[PDB]
Amino acid sequence: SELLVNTKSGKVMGTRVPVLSSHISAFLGIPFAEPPVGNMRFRRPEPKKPWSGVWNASTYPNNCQQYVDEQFPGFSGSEMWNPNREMSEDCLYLNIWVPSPRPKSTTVMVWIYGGGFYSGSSTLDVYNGKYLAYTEEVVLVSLSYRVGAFGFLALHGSQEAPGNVGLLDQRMALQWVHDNIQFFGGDPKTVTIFGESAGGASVGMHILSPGSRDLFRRAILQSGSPNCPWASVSVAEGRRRAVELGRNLNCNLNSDEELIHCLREKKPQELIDVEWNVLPFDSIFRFSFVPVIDGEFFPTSLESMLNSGNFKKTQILLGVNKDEGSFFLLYGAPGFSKDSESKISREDFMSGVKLSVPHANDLGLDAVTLQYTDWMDDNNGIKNRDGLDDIVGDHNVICPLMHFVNKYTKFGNGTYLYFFNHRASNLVWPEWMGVIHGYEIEFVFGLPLVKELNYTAEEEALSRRIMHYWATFAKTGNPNEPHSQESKWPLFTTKEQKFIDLNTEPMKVHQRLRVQMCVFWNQFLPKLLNAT
Amino acid sequence: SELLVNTKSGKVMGTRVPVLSSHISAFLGIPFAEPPVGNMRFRRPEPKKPWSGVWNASTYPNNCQQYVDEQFPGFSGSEMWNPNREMSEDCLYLNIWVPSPRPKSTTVMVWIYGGGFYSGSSTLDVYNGKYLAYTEEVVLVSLSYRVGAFGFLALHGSQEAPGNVGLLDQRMALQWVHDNIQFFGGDPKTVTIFGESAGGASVGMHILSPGSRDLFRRAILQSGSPNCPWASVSVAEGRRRAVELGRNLNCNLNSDEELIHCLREKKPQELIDVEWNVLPFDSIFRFSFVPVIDGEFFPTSLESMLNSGNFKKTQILLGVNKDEGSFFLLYGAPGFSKDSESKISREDFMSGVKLSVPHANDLGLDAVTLQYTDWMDDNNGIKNRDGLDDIVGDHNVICPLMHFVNKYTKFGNGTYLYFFNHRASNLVWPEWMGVIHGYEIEFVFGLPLVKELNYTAEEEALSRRIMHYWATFAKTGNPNEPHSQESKWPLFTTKEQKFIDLNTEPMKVHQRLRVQMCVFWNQFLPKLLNAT
Ligand SMILES: *[C@@H]1O[C@H](CO)[C@@H](O)[C@H](O)[C@H]1NC(C)=O
Ligand SMILES: *[C@@H]1O[C@H](CO)[C@@H](O)[C@H](O)[C@H]1NC(C)=O
Ligand SMILES: [Xe]
Ligand SMILES: [Xe]
Ligand SMILES: [Xe]
Repeated sequence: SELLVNTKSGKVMGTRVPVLSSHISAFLGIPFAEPPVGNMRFRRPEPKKPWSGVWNASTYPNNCQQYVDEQFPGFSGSEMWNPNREMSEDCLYLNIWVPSPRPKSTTVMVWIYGGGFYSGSSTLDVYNGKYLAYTEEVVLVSLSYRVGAFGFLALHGSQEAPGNVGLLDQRMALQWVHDNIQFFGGDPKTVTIFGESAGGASVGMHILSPGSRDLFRRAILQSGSPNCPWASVSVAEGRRRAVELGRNLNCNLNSDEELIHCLREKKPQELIDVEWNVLPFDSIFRFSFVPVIDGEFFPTSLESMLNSGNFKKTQILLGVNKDEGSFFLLYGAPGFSKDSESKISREDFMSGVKLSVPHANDLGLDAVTLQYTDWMDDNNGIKNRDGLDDIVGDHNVICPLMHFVNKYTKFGNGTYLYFFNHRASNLVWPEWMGVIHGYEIEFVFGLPLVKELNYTAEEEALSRRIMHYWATFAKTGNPNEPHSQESKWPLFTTKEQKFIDLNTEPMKVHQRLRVQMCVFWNQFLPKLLNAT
Repeated sequence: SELLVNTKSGKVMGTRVPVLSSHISAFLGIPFAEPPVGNMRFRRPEPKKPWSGVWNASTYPNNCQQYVDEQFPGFSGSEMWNPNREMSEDCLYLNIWVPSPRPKSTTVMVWIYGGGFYSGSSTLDVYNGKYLAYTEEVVLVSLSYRVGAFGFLALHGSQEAPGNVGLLDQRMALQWVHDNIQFFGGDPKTVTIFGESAGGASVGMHILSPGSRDLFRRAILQSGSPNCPWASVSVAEGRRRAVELGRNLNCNLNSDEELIHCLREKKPQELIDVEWNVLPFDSIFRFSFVPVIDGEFFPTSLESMLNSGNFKKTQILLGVNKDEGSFFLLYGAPGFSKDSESKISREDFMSGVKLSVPHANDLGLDAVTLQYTDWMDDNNGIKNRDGLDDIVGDHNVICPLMHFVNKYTKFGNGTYLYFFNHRASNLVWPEWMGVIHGYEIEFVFGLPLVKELNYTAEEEALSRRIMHYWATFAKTGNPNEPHSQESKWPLFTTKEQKFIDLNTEPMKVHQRLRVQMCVFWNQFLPKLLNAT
């Protein structure tokens, strides 16, 4: 049986899933770790003990315990990101889509979900790997990992809650893939990790961590980078936040042991209920429990790692979307709402800047304000809206990624960069939000190939285009087909810094993505903030 | 006789001068002060003792002692600004052009030359008042004043060299005009002061100084403003420079008396020979001996005066040229020369920024560099040249003027603003220098009306246009003719901030001149420099 697979952990039995007038095999909810429940909460993950008999891998697993978005109840735009399974601390499972007939040894793609490290699920409809697996004949894996306090609570010095354990969950899943994917027909020598936002940051973190480097071949980073301002904190900030969590739940704080024992006796939802209260500033695009620069997963600071080339040297493909910031302004900044054009006043504007750069003094806020205001028309609600959108996206996603990319390419073996700026024809979010954080994913996973989804033909072709770039890069380290008539995605180099747009129009090549603003964010503002 | 005039100082006899196929009367070299020679060097001026008999006012007077530009010997472009008479400390004279027949009581215009307070002459060909006087039927006066150490050496506390005495020379000439111009047919109630660069700054200084305010009716400021960074220094910087001058000439420095007695025994040229050595920084557009904020001529700081409205409330007309900086880059910055396109390298660029903002720390230099670099093409020699040109002009002329204008208009009774961007057809300077500091003057004084000068017809019409605006504003406080078919120069207001271009094309109205860059220079950079 195609649906029966014997692994080093035990036998698994899958299920046949139809896809695009055909079928493939799916192995859903395979365990790669022991349930991190009870006294194991906050601990590093443990490998799953092998099992006798046959593991039923015919249904999706539980999702990890997480904050749930209720901002727009019943609205597909936001609920599509919410967990679609029962939530549980027993959530360390992975899913595999395998072409039929079973390959012998083909390209493997492993997806790491995003969600600001406070959320996410491997089981979402927009992450269904069957179209990709089927259309590009790759073995498609999606992993899971602990989020929020369960995954990133950090009390540096202790071994009960060391921090970064969510990252170690990813790593453990990458290890199981390395050791077992051959039985599903995958080539563990040709494994590509890919993820979006916190997932793309994660990908870059595995590139940096000496401990993950060997578990994969190449990497794809979508709208995220390891050095994003929201993706990590110091060991000292991590512990302040942990203690403050303890304070919100009336814990004994005399010591780490006391604190930790208190938090392990709380129900998951009690933790989640107070999670947002531990942020140090009134801010947007900032998350409570995130990776920590601990001197182990991350031996030194990221900048130090990037500058010295202390990282995996291989090929990467990566890029951003045109309106990365709009999601966060809608949810948190004044003046923005779902059902209006969200034309923004000067007052709201400057209040948005303060929220967007919570760590800056007044001079720096000023600097930001100056760079993004048109002083010939400073009261234009639309210009104000759009400038804040660029601020949030530039500072939190694009410019950190551009810095990663330039730093990386100096030592890497190949970089491919893109800019995704297609506004999908069937978007349910308002037009002012433009090309939103996360809305390239449905194209990467081939949803427009599905008729009832209502995409145009141009959109299906775009999807097919993007899938073949990703899968081809995964297989060979280059998104381009050598013997192809189609236009060439050029290599990003130090010198020329070329990139492509991704949309339904003919490929256009550009250079130095957002270089004017990223010099501000990556060089000037940090210098200002240190000198002041 | 039309050429004979009895004043309160004594009788004067003029001369008939031909102008544009006609003739007018000229009274040249009339004394308004005692020769500030000997023990009077550096002192406040003294009114000229009246004389018996008839003063021969048929020839131009001596020019004041000044640095002479030899950078391009024999080149008309620079020598046209050099003194064209014998230099002398006995130089406090004024010149008057009077329509024929002698008016009864008409509009009076008084010209104050520029030259960075280290130089200038009332007798230059580009300052010949006969065309203006003749074409607009105004009584045209040009004054003179001490420059360099002779006029602005400042040892605050002493009465031998108090500083600002060059300004007091201007004031004394304005007093004589007030008291005597009626005899030449002028209306001392309707006197307009006008000047360019240090002359325009001077004009604005007389608007501020409670002591000059009453001596004139309205003001015209060309390419200059009282608050320019180069136009004044503190009493403490003034004295440092004076002492350093003393140091360069081996003076006794035990006290002001010693220092001053030493400097009065030196020949003029010995002072001039070391003048440039006392600047505090390697800089461009910075002058050694300038007005001092002394708490008398200027009761408080200028900003304080402008903010509180402590100034003459009347009408003003003022404006700038498109390439104010090029002159100073040519003479002082690396990469620039007279006979090349002066395409500028990144190295030269950043060395130009340092020279242009000598008082900034590295963070501020950075800020400047960022605002004026195109980071998509940072090695473009032409973009680099042009950005440095804008830097020098923005920081030293336009943005200080825009700040003056906005501050002034809040309390004044009428503002008219312009932007002069005509490159004269017969310019002898290279094209990269564009529309240069000082090259609006020849249009204001009507030189294009003179056939042998080689201007086009469009240029003559432009000139005629500009003269009639200036003279009409002088007469009524508005450059526009009420009953006129021609298009209207709109009033500058706080709200709308409108201005006009001045060139051979049809009038176009704009708003908020260089507002993007002047917010940087007038608000952000000063805040940065104080916080750092
Ligand atoms: C990648 O590595 C191979 C083998 O070392 C090398 O020959 C090739 O030029 C490199 N490619 C890039 C883009 O650096
Ligand atoms: C100038 O002053 C007059 C008289 O006070 C006033 O009526 C007029 O409105 C003022 N003009 C401007 C432009 O303020
Ligand atoms: Xe994409
Ligand atoms: Xe800036
Ligand atoms: Xe002008």
